[PDB]
Amino acid sequence: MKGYTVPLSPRGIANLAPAPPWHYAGTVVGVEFFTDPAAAAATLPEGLTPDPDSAGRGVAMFIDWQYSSTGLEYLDPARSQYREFLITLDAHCNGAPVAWCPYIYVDNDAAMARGWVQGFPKKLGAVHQTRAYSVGGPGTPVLGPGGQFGATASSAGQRIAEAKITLEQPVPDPAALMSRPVINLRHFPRLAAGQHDQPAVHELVMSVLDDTAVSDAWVGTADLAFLPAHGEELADLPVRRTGKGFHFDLAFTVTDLMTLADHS
Amino acid sequence: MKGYTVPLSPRGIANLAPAPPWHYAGTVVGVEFFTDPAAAAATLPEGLTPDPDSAGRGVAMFIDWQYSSTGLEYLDPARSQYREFLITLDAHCNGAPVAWCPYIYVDNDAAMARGWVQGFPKKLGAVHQTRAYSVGGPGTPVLGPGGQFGATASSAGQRIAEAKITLEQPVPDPSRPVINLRHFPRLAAGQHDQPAVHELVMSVLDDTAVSDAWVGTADLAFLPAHGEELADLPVRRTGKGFHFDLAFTVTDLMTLADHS
Amino acid sequence: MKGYTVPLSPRGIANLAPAPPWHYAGTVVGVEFFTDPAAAAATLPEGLTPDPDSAGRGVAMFIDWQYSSTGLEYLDPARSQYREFLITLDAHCNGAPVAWCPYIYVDNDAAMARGWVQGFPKKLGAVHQTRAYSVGGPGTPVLGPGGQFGATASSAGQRIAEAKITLEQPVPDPAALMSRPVINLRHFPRLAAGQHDQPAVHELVMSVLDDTAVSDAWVGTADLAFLPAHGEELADLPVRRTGKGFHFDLAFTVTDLMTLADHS
Amino acid sequence: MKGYTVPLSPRGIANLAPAPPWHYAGTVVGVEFFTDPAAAAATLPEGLTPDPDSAGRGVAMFIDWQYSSTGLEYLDPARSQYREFLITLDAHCNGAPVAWCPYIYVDNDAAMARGWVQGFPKKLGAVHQTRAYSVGGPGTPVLGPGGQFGATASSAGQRIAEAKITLEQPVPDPAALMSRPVINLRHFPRLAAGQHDQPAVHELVMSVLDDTAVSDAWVGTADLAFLPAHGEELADLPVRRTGKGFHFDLAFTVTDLMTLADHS
Ligand SMILES: *[C@H](/C=C/C=C/c1ccc([N+](=O)[O-])cc1)C(=O)O
Ligand SMILES: *[C@H](/C=C/C=C/c1ccc([N+](=O)[O-])cc1)C(=O)O
Ligand SMILES: *[C@H](/C=C/C=C/c1ccc([N+](=O)[O-])cc1)C(=O)O
Ligand SMILES: *[C@H](/C=C/C=C/c1ccc([N+](=O)[O-])cc1)C(=O)O
Ligand SMILES: [K+]
Ligand SMILES: [K+]
Ligand SMILES: [K+]
Ligand SMILES: [K+]
Repeated sequence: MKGYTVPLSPRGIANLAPAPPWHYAGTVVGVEFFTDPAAAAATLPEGLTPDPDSAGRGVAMFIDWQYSSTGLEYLDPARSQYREFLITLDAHCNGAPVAWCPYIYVDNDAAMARGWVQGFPKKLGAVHQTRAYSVGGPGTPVLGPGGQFGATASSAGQRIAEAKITLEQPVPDPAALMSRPVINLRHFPRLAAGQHDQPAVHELVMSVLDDTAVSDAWVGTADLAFLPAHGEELADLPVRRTGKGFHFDLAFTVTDLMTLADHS
Repeated sequence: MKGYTVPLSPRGIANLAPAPPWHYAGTVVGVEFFTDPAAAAATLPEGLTPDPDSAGRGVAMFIDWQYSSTGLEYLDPARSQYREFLITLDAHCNGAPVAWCPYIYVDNDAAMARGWVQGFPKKLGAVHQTRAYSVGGPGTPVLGPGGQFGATASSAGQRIAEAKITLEQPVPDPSRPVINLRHFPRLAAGQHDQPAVHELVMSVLDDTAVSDAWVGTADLAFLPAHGEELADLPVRRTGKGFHFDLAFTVTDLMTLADHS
Repeated sequence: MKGYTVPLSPRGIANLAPAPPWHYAGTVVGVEFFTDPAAAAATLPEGLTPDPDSAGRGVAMFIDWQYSSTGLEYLDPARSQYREFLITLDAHCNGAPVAWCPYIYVDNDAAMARGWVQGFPKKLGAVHQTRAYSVGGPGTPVLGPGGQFGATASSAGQRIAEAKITLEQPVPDPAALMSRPVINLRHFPRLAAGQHDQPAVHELVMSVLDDTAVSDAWVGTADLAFLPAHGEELADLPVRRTGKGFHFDLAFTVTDLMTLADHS
Repeated sequence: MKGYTVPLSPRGIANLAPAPPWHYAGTVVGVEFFTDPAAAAATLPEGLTPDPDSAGRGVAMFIDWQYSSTGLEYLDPARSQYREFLITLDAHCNGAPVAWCPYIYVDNDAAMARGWVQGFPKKLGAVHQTRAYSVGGPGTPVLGPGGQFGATASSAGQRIAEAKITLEQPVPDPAALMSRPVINLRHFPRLAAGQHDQPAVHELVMSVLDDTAVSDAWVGTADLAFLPAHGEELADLPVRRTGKGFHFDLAFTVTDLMTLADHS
């Protein structure tokens, strides 16, 4: 049998995701927000410490992704396109600023599988963001000063996040938006009786992104709210204040992943 | 009892679609195709006749739409964004070349309702098209020569159309009006064959704009499916593939013939 | 061209719904509720009167439907099965008790089309109800005393209703559950400039059901809440108090519809 | 951090699936089928061998599931109800008859996660089956002689299986329907460079079902077809002949899993 993820199969096609490289091109609506430092700290895994300078700061990102591998998979958009909502929280790893990801939602099963392999704790959700069309007109915002963009995320039919940004000026240092590495947790439990508290995989990891590119980056103001929902804990990170709003394209390739600590 | 479409309500908010103006901005992946003239003619309503020059020609379009009205509704993409697959067939209306729309599919209930009001016979479906990102890289095609775009449409979990285009040249000067049929039946016993609304209409588009248009080669197939008839217009050969942005506003509709 | 609803076609197959008869078999989770009489009155169309005895009373129903016509269409569950959430409000039509339906949600486009033809103002939604399995065990409630059933409805990814019932005893008079006729409003607007306020169809109608049958009818206690949501007005009929909860099978055939008053 | 599957969280609620017990109640439309012995053998993992008596035989199952755990989770059908399509293939393990599961599809993210933990190689799909209603009438088949039931499965908008059964008589020995234990493969790859062919988890497992129960079991005739689809390999198991069709309720609890061989 062949394949990278399940299902393994005779021809290695049925698997949810093939082996890397995984290529990504996306458009991001992002919102800087600030929650209670203690609430953010409660989500951190062992190995990460509160950020001494910006504890409580986080970033909420709504992304329209397009994925591809080595065979022009982006020509099959029914499988390759997906929409994603995640938050990261400022933290430190041994004195270095990092971005811990506690929650993330996608509308695609292949994306969910790729995320689990990376340690992104992906669940299914419905994610939407306003789109900018270059033809212009009253059906689209301008990708420039004054342009307004909305974004929402739902899980199991429940709205969990709603955001709006208003662009003001270009980002001076676009590459700096990706300065903090994302930290994740690869986790796969055991089902054998007596071992439900002894996961087979449980390791802190740092996301490794090849050939990262950011373009058409804009910054402005933002409004954001997290909403309580049954079976979710996002709203346990209350939005006390919103920072800047961001809009940019993002691209990278995934071929690697750094294990920081293997907790068995 | 305020509102434009149902549900009517005390505040006029719950309705699937409010009154026009309806604004649209979209990106189109399309394929010119040719089917059997007799098959195309079989779909034509009363009032339309076969095209004496291009009978059998049609256009398949996959569109990523964004809608808005008078209140920045595009800030609510969960309701305002939708994806659409339709075909048009060359025909004549009183000697004038037109484009008849027999089938169209969308993934949004508000778009379905707006379409019914326009005479677009919209059903629900799953529609996807490759997207071009300006950042570039291996996760996206590049708009321009050699850029490849795929598109698909499904209905009730059944794939009904698959397409791919390869762009070759830009179009410097970016023509048939779309003809639709407003149709709303009666349920009163004895009147199931006497629709309350049954009228040929011409789509009216305000402030139409097309940008960044490209043409190239194309592959297209319609697939047989239960409860669908699209594949009864088999693709005997393809013409040009094309890619462009499209914008217009809807405020009006032209009644051509009332068959009720 | 052939067909009943659009699209009309050479074979009359592609249409969203064929001509009647339309057959229905369903399982209902229902909740009697009481809202503000003035709020219920605000939703009533011209021609209906507030109920002089039970103004403000309504019924919320979550239904798992199976539809069929003359050709065993229920063998195609991808098209024929759908789930439905609606409310009715007590009202009077010329001194006779009736049930006005202001809002209804389904997860199926064919059902939406059939609804519009009937005057049910259907929109898309996600509807779910707990199901009872004869095999029993910890994965199912019992269809009998003590059985608990939950139900929810969402629209555009927003939760608009959450309900729970606990069964106590059989319904004393099952047939009486369908005593109030449902009143609807067939409505189809015009798009020609200058006529956006002059609908082509605008007529009050009474639902006509053939061969109505109820079975396995139970009654008990109930909890219900409507939730505010963007683009919805259901929560403007707040649940001030809940009445009885109901669980029953329902079946009927649709071949007819009674026009009460034509207004445009 | 609390939780069984990802996401781990402060309160242990956001996780896709909590720790077992997992309770299941479902209604199965099943079809016995026969494919090419060599095609079935091509899907078998190491440790399984062709069945010396019935190589090529399989069972296609369409199931309407309801899940619960220790807190009446079936009162939240938006999360707890899901629909499932799978096939099993007759095989042998060390001379014992077993049922290997190469492919399986569900319409719920929690179900997909639970399956991965069990070694069920679940992907997202759309699955439907005709339902029998006690009220009867033209909208439902009879759960008895002559009752006809349809079932379908799609993946990424592509139909991959269509089936129909006609019931004839009760199953003589209902408990015998679950005689072959199911064999699965727990599999979780590595993303670290150089280790994309060295999965972290890769083990043959046998499904352990507690308190298995079958009821309302019927048998009859069947028709079945697998359809080719991009990104799938189900149709590489062509249906040369269909055997009997089955309709029954099924219930069990999952608390355990038996590791047969660790191939990591
Ligand atoms: C699943 C998700 C891939 C991860 C996407 C992602 C989001 C945000 C950052 N970031 O650094 O802000 C990085 C990666 C998949 O389908 O791979
Ligand atoms: C429903 C759809 C209305 C607009 C669709 C459309 C498609 C193609 C052309 N065309 O000129 O080729 C024009 C209009 C809605 O949501 O309004
Ligand atoms: C659309 C809806 C059909 C109507 C269902 C219905 C609900 C409730 C009652 N009632 O008397 O309480 C009657 C009928 C369709 O798909 O037809
Ligand atoms: C995922 C799936 C659970 C497994 C279901 C299943 C199907 C068939 C048999 N069988 O023995 O034929 C056993 C179990 C989940 O959501 O757990
Ligand atoms: K604009
Ligand atoms: K490229
Ligand atoms: K029970
Ligand atoms: K029957």
